Amino acid sequence: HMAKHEQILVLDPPSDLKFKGPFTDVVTTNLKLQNPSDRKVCFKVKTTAPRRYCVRPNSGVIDPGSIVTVSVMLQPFDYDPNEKSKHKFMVQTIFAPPNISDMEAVWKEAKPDELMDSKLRCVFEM
Repeated sequence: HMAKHEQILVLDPPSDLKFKGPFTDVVTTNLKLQNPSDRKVCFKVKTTAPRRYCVRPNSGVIDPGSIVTVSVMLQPFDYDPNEKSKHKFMVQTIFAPPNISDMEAVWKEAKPDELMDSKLRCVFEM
C-alpha cells in the first residue's frame, strides 16, 4: 500500500552512526531525534543485531518541538578479519492520534501505512 507520510522526525546524525575503536570496551554514539511537528510522535528503535547493541531509550513519545537523545552502545568484541558485518539501525515512528488514551494503544491499533521509517548505517572505524 501507499505510506500516508514521509518521516516527520529529524535525526542527527541523519544517515550514519559512527563507532570509533578500540572496541575492547563499550563504545557509545548518540542519535538525537527532534519532532518539528505540532503533533505527538511515538518512536521505536530497532537494529539488525540486538545482541551487539544496547539502546536507551529504545522507545518513547516526543512532544511537539521536543528533542530526545538516544544512546547507542556497541558491545565490546574482538576484531575478526573474516567477519563481514553491515549492521543497520531503524527509527520507526507513528503520529499519536490526538484522542488516544495511552501509548500502547498507538502501536496496537496502528496500520502499516501509518508507520514512518528511517534507516541508519553502522560504521566501525579503527
